[PDB]
Amino acid sequence: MTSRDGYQWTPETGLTQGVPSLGVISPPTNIWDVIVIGGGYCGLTATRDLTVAGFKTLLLEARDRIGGRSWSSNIDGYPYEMGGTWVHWHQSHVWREITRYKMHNALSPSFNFSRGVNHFQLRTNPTTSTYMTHEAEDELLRSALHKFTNVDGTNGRTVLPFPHDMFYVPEFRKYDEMSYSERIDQIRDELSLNERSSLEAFILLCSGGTLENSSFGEFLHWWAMSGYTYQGCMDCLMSYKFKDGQSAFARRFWEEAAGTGRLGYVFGCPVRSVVNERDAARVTARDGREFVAKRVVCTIPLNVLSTIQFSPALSTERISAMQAGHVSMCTKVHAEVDNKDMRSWTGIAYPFNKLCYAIGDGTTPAGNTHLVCFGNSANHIQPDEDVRETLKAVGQLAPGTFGVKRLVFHNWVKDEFAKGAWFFSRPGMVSECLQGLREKHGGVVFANSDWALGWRSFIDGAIEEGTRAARVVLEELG
Amino acid sequence: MTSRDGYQWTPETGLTQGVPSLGVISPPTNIGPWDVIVIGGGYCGLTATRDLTVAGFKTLLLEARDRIGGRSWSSNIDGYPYEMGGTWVHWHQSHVWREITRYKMHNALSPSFNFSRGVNHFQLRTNPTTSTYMTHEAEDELLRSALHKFTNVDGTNGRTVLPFPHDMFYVPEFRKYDEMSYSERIDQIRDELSLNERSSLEAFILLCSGGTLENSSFGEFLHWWAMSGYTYQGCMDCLMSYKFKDGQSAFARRFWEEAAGTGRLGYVFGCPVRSVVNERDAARVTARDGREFVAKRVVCTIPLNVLSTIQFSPALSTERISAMQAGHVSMCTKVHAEVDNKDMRSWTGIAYPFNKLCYAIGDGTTPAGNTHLVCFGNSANHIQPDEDVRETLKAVGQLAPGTFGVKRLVFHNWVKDEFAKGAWFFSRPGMVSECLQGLREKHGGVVFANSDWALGWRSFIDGAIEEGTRAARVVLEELGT
Ligand SMILES: Cc1cc2nc3c(=O)[nH]c(=O)nc-3n(C[C@@H](O)[C@H](O)[C@H](O)COP(=O)(O)OP(=O)(O)OC[C@@H]3O[C@@H](n4cnc5c(N)ncnc54)[C@H](O)[C@H]3O)c2cc1C
Ligand SMILES: Cc1cc2nc3c(=O)[nH]c(=O)nc-3n(C[C@@H](O)[C@H](O)[C@H](O)COP(=O)(O)OP(=O)(O)OC[C@@H]3O[C@@H](n4cnc5c(N)ncnc54)[C@H](O)[C@H]3O)c2cc1C
Ligand code: PRO
Ligand code: PRO
Repeated sequence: MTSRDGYQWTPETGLTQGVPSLGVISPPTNIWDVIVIGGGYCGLTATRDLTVAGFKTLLLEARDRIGGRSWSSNIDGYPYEMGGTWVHWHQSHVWREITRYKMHNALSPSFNFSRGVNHFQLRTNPTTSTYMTHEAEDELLRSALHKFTNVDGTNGRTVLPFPHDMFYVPEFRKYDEMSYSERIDQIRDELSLNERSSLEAFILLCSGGTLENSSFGEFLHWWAMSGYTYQGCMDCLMSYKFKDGQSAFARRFWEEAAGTGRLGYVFGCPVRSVVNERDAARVTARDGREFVAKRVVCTIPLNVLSTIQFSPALSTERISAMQAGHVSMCTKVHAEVDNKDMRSWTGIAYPFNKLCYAIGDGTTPAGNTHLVCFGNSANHIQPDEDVRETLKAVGQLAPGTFGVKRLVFHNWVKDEFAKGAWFFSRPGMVSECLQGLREKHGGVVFANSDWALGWRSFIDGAIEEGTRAARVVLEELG
Repeated sequence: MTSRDGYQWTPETGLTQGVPSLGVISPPTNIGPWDVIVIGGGYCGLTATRDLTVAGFKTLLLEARDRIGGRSWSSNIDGYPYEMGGTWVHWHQSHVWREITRYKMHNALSPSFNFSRGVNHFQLRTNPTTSTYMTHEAEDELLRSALHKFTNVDGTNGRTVLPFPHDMFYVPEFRKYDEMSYSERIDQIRDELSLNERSSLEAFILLCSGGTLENSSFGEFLHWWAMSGYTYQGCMDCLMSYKFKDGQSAFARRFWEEAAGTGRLGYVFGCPVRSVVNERDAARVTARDGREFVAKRVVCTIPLNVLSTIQFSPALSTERISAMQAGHVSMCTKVHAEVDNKDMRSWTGIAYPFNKLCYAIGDGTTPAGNTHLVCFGNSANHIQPDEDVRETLKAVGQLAPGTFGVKRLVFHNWVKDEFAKGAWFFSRPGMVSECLQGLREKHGGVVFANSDWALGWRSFIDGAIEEGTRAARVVLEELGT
């Protein structure tokens, strides 16, 4: 089943739009106690919980598929992860689901240093490269991240001992209010070019933004969640993916909800408005269709919420967050390349390149190396706009070492139903707005990974929030 | 209300049996037909029961004790929760943290360690006559050093041989470590360890196993180590850092209240089971006093070390029988002491191998303003805390001789407890590789679920919840609707 989402390029086809996905639901409709808006992990979790608990639930989704900001496309026997990819057993909510759905043994490691070039390629200007062992890479990143995170003498353990409760130590607020650039400026004289370049590339990989617009405290939050170490981060952020792709995982939620007999759904159904009435809420599609339920779980992403009409009017904090928007404009490009030895390659090309961080991520059945490449707002490319330029950015990660057989990507920035990649905050945004983003709104429960407490911005945060939403609805409806 | 479980001692009152707990359920019964019977109201049974009742199943919970919680429960004594068994939790523990967050208790934790005032040192005792004192930074360094040597069997402290701890056979080299004892591993590195390194190492690993150096699986420790992030700090974070402000019984109550609130929960406490028999369309569960209960499926959460007391029909597999015969090795003695030294809030100690309590920390301050110490003993130098109060007081005092007097002791003897026969699961060499599949296996209409044979945080509160979640899933799949 082909989605409208996604792009693929090959020499023989050029650039084409729309790729297959297990996430595509057919037929698109099968038609209420609850309406759930959005079929990403947050909506899937809420819907699964609610239907299992006995509630008649209508899921309305703008796209032709489930998964939202995370979905996979199987092409020539290999799953390409268009958005959210990596998971770990230190991520409570996603791991709980993985184990309950018995997919704990269905993971693959992204890193494999068993053969090939077995090096990290650091490029700090367009004309040269520095190569080092993965051990040296580890040491370099450890050194730079130590200096970056050591605001309190314990790399964040003192100012942020309980990352689920950011104000537990009052002084954390000042780090939430700090930009990446402001922190770098404090340690600048203590960083070599190699340290600073790898550091900036890594922290911008995480934020998808710029040094000026990314919150230092939010990175400290990721760091803390991961165990306050570089290896903790690598383990949680980039180590383990589904063998069969994320869309296989999303299906499990879908199949369970569907099996209850209490699931109604409409795909290709973008909501334009949500109005609170007496004892119920009314949801209206762009095309005028109306749906009514006792409660609504709205999972529309933060960067998309300004397109919706709510009455009653949303709070001041909700509006300010929505209008400012989060900063992650990550470009994620998959390249299937003809260099077999690059399975064990990693690269940082910064700041001159429109893709700044990349890894060997797998081998396709055709025996080609799969590279996953990441770009941010500091030097941004829209991968769809000019494939020649996209290929150039890919190539410049390791000039003269490979030819590209395939590109696969989804443009999250230009996606009207995402308007950005995963949540990453501006300085001060989380401390100022998190409470407002999580607050009650009559018959509407606002739930999205964007404003979770723990693994905020992760698949895990989506599930945390969907679980909360279902709990709220169940308690309110008795 | 007062449980039959637990002990307390004060100079004024002497030793008394039975302590209060929010885990005590009154009235002890509210009673079919029954869709499911869940045997045991520990975290495994509570999770299964909550999931099942919420999913619409008429569920009967049968519990031997007068309380919920099983191997984890708290007693509030003069406003302080004493953790009788399972205590510590962390957000790197998937199943317990999921429950904590969903019940909105993520902000209801307290840190055990507080080094902001007081003696602020680690006291290492390797013989009865002297002590070595060091900073907690030096303590960290000592343990990091010793645990590095202990765990580095593969050059990466376990990451190569056990990359996926939920799948122990992923790498073939792991089985030989599961089959290795603590003593066999130490023998491979003995010449590389100072007395201080080996003493603190052996204390720490025996803290974890509750067993002996000879009967404790090295691979099982490597499993804990891996689950925790393959570092000493990961271990400390996951094993001993954060507890519930209001005690574990407050957490257990949340599961109870949700299950009860469905209107689909039947229950009987003080109802020990003697047999479970698979019949044609149902299973029959019979109590010690002869009462019979019938349901379509049974979730049996009776612990491994207690299973041999139960009569099953049909007979169990060789693997399940052999595990329940051999038994797990954790005979941990856990003793709380409310003490008169205020400065010991920031104290930690290891006294090894000469003391019957080996590992201890300052864990809190009671409302009365007294330091709370928690003390742990293993099977290499074991004490039954209820046998002789004076011997128990002696063991406590020898952790820091001449520094404090004891105002109160609080403990439960897990070893002699007929419904536990041991503390948390910890395996003999080769036991998990040989028996884990057997222990997890279907048995007609009976689902065997317990932390003792979980895949991830096996032996933890987390593992109990993992297993309870699996059990409800199996039942819902097999029964439908
Ligand atoms: C490129 C990229 C890489 C990532 N990498 C990782 C990773 O490695 N690991 C990880 O854990 N996470 C990763 N993330 C994070 C990510 O996957 C998300 O945070 C998570 O999936 C969000 O789930 P959600 O349900 O909360 O939101 P979404 O998934 O965005 O779901 C909500 C969505 O609501 C719908 N919607 C929007 N507007 C309307 C409307 N008007 N009407 C109806 N429906 C509407 C969307 O179409 C529907 O699917 C990544 C994300 C991206 C984009
Ligand atoms: C001293 C100690 C310290 C611990 N420390 C920690 C810790 O810090 N953190 C952590 O996560 N875990 C810790 N643990 C682990 C521990 O809490 C358990 O692994 C977990 O609680 C077990 O849950 P369970 O449900 O699987 O088993 P249990 O809790 O044992 O529950 C099963 C039980 O079934 C019942 N039963 C037994 N026989 C019968 C019968 N014949 N008929 C009816 N019912 C019967 C028991 O009474 C009932 O409660 C500790 C355990 C102990 C003892
Ligand atoms: O997949 C992505 O794009 C983000 C960035 C690195 C980890 N996850
Ligand atoms: O409470 C206990 O006894 C176990 C041993 C140390 C960590 N938790």
